[PDB]
Amino acid sequence: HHHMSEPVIKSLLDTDMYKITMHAAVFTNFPDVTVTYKYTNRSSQLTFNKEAINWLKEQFSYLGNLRFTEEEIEYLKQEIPYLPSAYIKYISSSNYKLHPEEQISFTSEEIEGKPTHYKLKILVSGSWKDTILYEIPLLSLISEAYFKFVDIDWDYENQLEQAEKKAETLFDNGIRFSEFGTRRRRSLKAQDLIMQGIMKAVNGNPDRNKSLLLGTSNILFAKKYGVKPIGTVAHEWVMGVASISEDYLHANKNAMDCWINTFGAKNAGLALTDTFGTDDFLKSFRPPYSDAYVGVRQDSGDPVEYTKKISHHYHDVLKLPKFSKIICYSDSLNVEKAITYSHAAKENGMLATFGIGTNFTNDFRKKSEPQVKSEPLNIVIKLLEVNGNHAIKISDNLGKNMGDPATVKRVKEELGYT
Ligand SMILES: [Cl-]
Repeated sequence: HHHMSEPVIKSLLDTDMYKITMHAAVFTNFPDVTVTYKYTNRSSQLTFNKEAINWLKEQFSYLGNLRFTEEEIEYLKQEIPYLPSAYIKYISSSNYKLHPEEQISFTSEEIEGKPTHYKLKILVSGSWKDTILYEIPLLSLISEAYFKFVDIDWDYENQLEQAEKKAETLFDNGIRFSEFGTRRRRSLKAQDLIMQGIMKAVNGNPDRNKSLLLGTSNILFAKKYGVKPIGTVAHEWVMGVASISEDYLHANKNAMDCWINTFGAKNAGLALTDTFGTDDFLKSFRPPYSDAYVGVRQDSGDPVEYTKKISHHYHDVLKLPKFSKIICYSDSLNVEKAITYSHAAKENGMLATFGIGTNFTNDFRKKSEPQVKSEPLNIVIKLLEVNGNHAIKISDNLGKNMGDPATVKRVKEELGYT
């Protein structure tokens, strides 16, 4: 007889802070809009078994049992005080919950020519306010499933020490960074152990190191370890804003307006510039917008080239003093890259911060072959459709786009790239 598994996702705060701020933004501005997200496994030679699938089915259902506790809501009000009152009331209500049975469509398919091996098919669809939170916990669960049931050639030895060493190097180089690895963690336990390592590093020289650790994107771990939760706007914000009525020409400005009108200009945070290409973004990035945002988040393309472009914009076009604004580098970082990019930022008169994700929470060697990498699962859950319209991303890697090709072509034309 089957015994029910212990739920892995024990809190609606076991997620990235950007999910909650998006949730507040979507609730506030677009409570009616409907969306679909889609899972994609970019590592398609990595496959699933029946055991993993059955555990996933169970774990997904448990998401429907979660509620924000009193202490959790208090934590949100304290650390994210600019969340609107009405949003807090909405998530505080006894009416609030996730409905995975209605929102998640999870099937699996035996792979042609690979019997006993399966690919996952996952669509998450419904009102945007009902669907926005699933991305992170679903990814966190799928990764955990894969390393629990499919690839077990690995263990936890030296995970804390490895994270500690990374953190110590970063701190010696005066690097201001946050942990950002929730979505691709090998397991909840893996992320907890790396949090332990980072804090062990901090507490070796807290007078110096406390101010270098910005915090973690994971609100639950921020709460647990007594550090700040860290978040920015995500791509899905301007993608949704554009797709609602397919006004791409004004989407960057409309998205900033809406963000600012929701949280307040002072709480605008870092701007994500590359969604429809950084050039389009820059056309509207002047006062008051460029004064409200405290900087920009770099998420694609060549980081050094990005840094030069942004520096010229701020210092030459906008006539701001050097070191007025931040670039946050967040695309597949490791310690050596963070150091290199910190140099480029300094050279170009920019303050630098870093979000370090998968390298923290999914850096494992094989147990069988300790010199060989145990590869992470390269999975995403991406916004696909909004009110029936295609959702797309251009990025700054200009021929590496996301979404319906015809739409991407049409948009590049409308925005003057082509
Ligand atoms: Cl898959």
